[PDB]
Amino acid sequence: MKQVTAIIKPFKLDEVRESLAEVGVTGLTVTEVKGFPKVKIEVVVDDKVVEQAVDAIIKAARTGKIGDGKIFVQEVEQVIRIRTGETGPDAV
Amino acid sequence: MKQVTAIIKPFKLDEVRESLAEVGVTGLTVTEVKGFGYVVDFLPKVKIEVVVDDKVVEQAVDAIIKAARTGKIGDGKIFVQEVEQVIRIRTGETGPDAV
Amino acid sequence: MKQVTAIIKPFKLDEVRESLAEVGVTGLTVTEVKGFTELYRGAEYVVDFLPKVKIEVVVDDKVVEQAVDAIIKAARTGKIGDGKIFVQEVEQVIRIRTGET
Repeated sequence: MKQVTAIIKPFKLDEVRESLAEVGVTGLTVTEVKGFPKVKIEVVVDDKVVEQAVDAIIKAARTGKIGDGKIFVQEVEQVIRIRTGETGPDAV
Repeated sequence: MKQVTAIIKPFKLDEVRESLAEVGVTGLTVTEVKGFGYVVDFLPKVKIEVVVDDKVVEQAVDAIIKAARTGKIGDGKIFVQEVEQVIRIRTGETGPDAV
Repeated sequence: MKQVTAIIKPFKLDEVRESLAEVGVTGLTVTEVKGFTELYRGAEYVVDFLPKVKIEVVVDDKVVEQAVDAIIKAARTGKIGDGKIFVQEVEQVIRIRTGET
């Protein structure tokens, strides 16, 4: 499982979340950050969908002008859902 | 060393903190974040983050579960990632001396 | 590629950022965070938060030790609560505008 992070311009949040949702990725976390105003988006997905999710972020946030932001990919060792205690892939 | 992250409901913060502290885990970092749910959409959440030695992970995870679980949708999730190095600014202690 | 993260006292941010520029690191991401009366969604709560700032930078492996060194020297006051730095691997970095990776 992977954690996909994206730092994007605030006005793209709505489009980003819509394109993610169209490939089935929900469960986003959003934080307001300052880039030296941006929005950070974090989503922990199954390895089987990282390519689709990265591409849907690039599809929606790419305006084309300077400052569209970056995306970062990192491994996640384990994911636990609190309510049930399900672990790994079925915790997504 | 492992970073333990959890995204929990806001008002479960105090309990989680106290339950961690019972298992010896302090040094929490707290960030206010949004999650997505008339059905409300934009929701308050709180992200907690702590870096622990490898052997403490299981009981750190155990303690967060005990304190936050209600058995309803919205209780949140925990993730655990690897950290390559930890440095304590004040002294320069690295690794397990730094946790 | 490494993600360097530091959690520092809030009045040290300009100084840290100046130190980092001297070793060539400039694109910082800054988050306001808390450690252990305040208002929350309109109601007063008695709490014992301390405000901190998280700084995050993603750099080339070769640059880490000089980034780390630059933060330590600028952020230290010598007091308790100075904070901590940690390093993580980043599997892939994509620039949105272009597709550079």
